[PDB]
Amino acid sequence: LFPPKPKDTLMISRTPEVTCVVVDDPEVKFNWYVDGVEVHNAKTKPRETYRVVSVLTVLHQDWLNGKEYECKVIEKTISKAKGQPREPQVYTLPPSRDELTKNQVSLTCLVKGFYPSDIAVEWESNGRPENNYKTTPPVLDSDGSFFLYSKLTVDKSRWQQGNVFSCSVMHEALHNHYTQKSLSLS
Amino acid sequence: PPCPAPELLGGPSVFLFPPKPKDTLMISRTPEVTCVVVDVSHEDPEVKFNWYVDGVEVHNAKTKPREEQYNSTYRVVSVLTVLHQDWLNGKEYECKVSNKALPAPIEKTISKAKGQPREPQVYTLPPSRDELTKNQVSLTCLVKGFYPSDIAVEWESNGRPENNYKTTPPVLDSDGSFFLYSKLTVDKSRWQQGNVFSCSVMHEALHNHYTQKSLSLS
Ligand SMILES: *[C@@H]1O[C@H](CO[C@@H]2O[C@@H](C)[C@@H](O)[C@@H](O)[C@@H]2O)[C@@H](O[C@@H]2O[C@H](CO)[C@@H](O[C@@H]3O[C@H](CO[C@H]4O[C@H](CO)[C@@H](O)[C@H](O)[C@@H]4O[C@@H]4O[C@H](CO)[C@@H](O)[C@H](O)[C@H]4NC(C)=O)[C@@H](O)[C@H](O[C@H]4O[C@H](CO)[C@@H](O)[C@H](O)[C@@H]4O[C@@H]4O[C@H](CO)[C@@H](O)[C@H](O)[C@H]4NC(C)=O)[C@@H]3O)[C@H](O)[C@H]2NC(C)=O)[C@H](O)[C@H]1NC(C)=O
Ligand SMILES: [K+]
Repeated sequence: LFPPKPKDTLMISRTPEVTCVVVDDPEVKFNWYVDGVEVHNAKTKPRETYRVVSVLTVLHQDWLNGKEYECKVIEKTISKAKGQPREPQVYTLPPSRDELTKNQVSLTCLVKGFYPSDIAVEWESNGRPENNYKTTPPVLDSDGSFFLYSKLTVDKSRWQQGNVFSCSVMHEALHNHYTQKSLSLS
Repeated sequence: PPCPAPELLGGPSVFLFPPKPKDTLMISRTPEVTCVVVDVSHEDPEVKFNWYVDGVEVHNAKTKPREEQYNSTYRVVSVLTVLHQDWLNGKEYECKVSNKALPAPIEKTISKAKGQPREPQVYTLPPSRDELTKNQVSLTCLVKGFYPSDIAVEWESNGRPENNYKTTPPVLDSDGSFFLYSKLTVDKSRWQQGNVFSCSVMHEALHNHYTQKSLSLS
């Protein structure tokens, strides 16, 4: 079993789903038990050795409250990490002086000290999303928490102006499951 | 009432491993291609290694002693020392293992990433204006636009290495290259005292396979 994408579980915009994957007789049996009670609102994807995948749509309040989901083929149970939540520290980093010589600069967002690793980072400017950005996977730090970096690449002309860029971070331990930190030239 | 011997119904598995990226780029270390054979049946423990470098057989390998694991099985490792020039040019290395418990000999091959190299751009980033409140500040090193992913990152201060750092794995960027970050955590007192820290990056596409960028308080 595989957990849903952290944004699907922390944002009401996308529908989260728990995915059961079987790799390596094409008849298979999937029995989904949500918190003990058997549910029959799951759909199994077509097969394609062959691999059969079963998907059960979960509710945002259901997953975020840590209710357990069981896939019965083999019996596997998955849920949110039971560790004590830690609030992410969000800091923005301007491009280096040595990078200003190039035509595009890299705006850096450090998101440190959060738990669990389930998180989602996005970049936005003037209310519109940004296209050219990538974010590292969460990295286990020394104190048992997690950190990551998010790199937004914009044209230097936008940075050379007074344009304002903001780092959007979404974590379970955040107020309203959402926070922002801005970054601009001055 | 002791249970009987383990079943071990199957065959020995083999896993080939490339040399460490640091050893392949620094003249102070010896790079090795490692051929590990696991699940060696105790009834038939003899293993035979045939090393092939791009087709031509090599006979300059060393085999480490057997190691019996907690699951009562053996582990036979054979190591082949490689030349820095040969690995960096993309030479293929083939390990051929032969055992009585294997129906046909298992063969694995490892080599350097074949793409057109890209030179990394290294930038150091000082702690954020908000982070100076804490007793420890984060020193950030951005390494972007390099291919292949095999790379080595370290930190250093006053000619001595800095150990308390963490580096993210390589992340595929939009242009087919890679980027990553390395976070060095130091006491705000050391950062305020004007000490100079350095991010050292080791990549095959760099000049002399090495570069440094320093960082100090303004
Ligand atoms: C009996 O037990 C032993 C060992 O267990 C020991 O005792 C128990 C009690 C525990 O305490 C264990 O911790 C302890 O080790 C069993 O032997 C194990 O067998 C499994 C597989 O059955 C092996 O897993 C493989 O792991 C490799 C990478 O492993 C690294 O990390 C290990 C620690 O996590 C470390 O011990 C390894 O040595 C190795 O670390 C490397 O070490 C070398 C030193 O020689 C060093 O040079 C390297 O730098 C270093 N590297 C790193 C990163 O640390 C993993 O890569 C394998 O996965 C491949 O294969 C899978 C298919 O089985 C697949 O699912 C994976 O995705 C991956 O797929 C491959 O990907 C490559 C990528 O290019 C691709 O080319 C391939 O085509 C693709 N497919 C294949 C088939 O390769 C794999 O998971 C353990 O390493 C091994 N432990 C050993 C040898 O110590 C034994 O099986 C048990 N037997 C029984 C009967 O129970
Ligand atoms: K040499």
